[PDB]
Amino acid sequence: TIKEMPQPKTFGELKNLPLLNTDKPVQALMKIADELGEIFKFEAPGRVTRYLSSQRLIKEACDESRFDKNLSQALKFVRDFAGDGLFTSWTHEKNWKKAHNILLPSFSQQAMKGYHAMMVDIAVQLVQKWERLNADEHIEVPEDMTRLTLDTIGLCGFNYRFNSFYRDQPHPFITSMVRALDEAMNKLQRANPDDPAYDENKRQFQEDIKVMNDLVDKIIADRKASGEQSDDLLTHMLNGKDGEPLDDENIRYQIITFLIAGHETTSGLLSFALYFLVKNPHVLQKAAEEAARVLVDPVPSYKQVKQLKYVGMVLNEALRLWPTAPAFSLYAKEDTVLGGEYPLEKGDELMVLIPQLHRDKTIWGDDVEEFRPERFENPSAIPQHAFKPFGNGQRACIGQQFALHEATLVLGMMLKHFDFEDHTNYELDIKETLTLKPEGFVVKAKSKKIPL
Ligand code: HEM
Repeated sequence: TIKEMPQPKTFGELKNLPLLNTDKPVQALMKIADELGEIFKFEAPGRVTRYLSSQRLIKEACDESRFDKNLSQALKFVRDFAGDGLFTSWTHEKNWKKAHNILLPSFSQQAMKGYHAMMVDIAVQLVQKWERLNADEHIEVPEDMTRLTLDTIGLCGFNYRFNSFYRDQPHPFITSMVRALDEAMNKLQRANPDDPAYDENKRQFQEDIKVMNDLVDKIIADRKASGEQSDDLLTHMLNGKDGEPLDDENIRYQIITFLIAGHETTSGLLSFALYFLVKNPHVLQKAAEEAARVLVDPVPSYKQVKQLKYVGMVLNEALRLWPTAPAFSLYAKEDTVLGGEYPLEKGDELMVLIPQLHRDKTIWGDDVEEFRPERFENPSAIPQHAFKPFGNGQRACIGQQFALHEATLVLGMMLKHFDFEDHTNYELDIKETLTLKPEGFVVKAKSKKIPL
């Protein structure tokens, strides 16, 4: 029989909005979920969504015959610069399906062999950076992880070197993209967007879009002119056919997309992993021992990364606790009932609150808050739709294998090359942008004097 949908405190015509008067809205919604349970309605002026937190409801939402990816308002604003790349396209846009079909084989686990040398290139740069630090100095963790992931995606995506490890101020592309991402997210909590006070924001937003497009269009053009074949996604996209290839502007949007979709999620994952590693020294030692036992050569080979099983488990456990893209939106394809209790109208939006999902005690046990890579010892033991840091179904993360291969490589290399110290007894503080990251996370890395 039909249930009254829980909803948190309403504030007259502001609805539930004031509850998100915070720079930590995801963490705020987690607290609401902890109070209200597996499902709640959340209203703002002109907006309604329902937050799902239980594996039970989310498995059902994960039925693609019943629910399909929705573009959240975040994605709708990101779309201004990510256009109709995969991430910000409706499933029923032909460019979604076309691009999806073309790119998927180039994002497979098999394809990761072709990117490995480039990820190694940037990973070695990270290690060398840290090798070259003076004895007193520390590492700004998410800061260097983001240098690494932006560079790695730049290099594998379109053979472009941002050379973030050569700079204080990032490449102009990266400044524009990060500033564009920031504006997209600032627009979520902007009630009066037409306030002249934002004219400069709007001018800057346009400048940043032009910077991104010009760089990527130039490089696409240079490649189409040379016909050079390389190991990058760009080569795949230029060669792909559905009969017709992606047009050059969609390819630009996919390159921009891989950067937006991948850089911070992946850098956050590395940061959260290392955080959990230093806060659990017995896990760190097990991981460090595997890295030494497995990464026997100066350069990690593709095959060796695949053998870093425990590193893989540490990464999944960090993803369980702090999925760095913590929410994704769905809509009801038809009027339906969710969970046998909650009627939904065609077009009704649902948000999957991934960190809450991942703390479903009926699935994981009472110890959900504890960092235990061992949960992942046997992945077949994890129920369907219990673990969703990479989204769902045909709209799941296309970069999942790339991200995990990257993160495993890099984590492996860090563990092989350094002993790490939580010199500040760092206190977890999760900054929310469009992704999650442990802000201010700093460590000291003491080199084991192992040559590369
Ligand atoms: C730990 C790292 C990552 C996490 C946690 C993550 C998470 C996600 C999630 C949750 C989605 C689905 C969002 C939704 O339903 O609206 C998604 C989609 C996507 N991601 Fe990832 N991502 C990661 C790394 C990457 C990387 C490295 C790339 C590119 C190389 C990438 C490219 C994409 C693309 C193109 C989509 C859209 C897929 C589609 O709808 O066809 N991601 N990601």
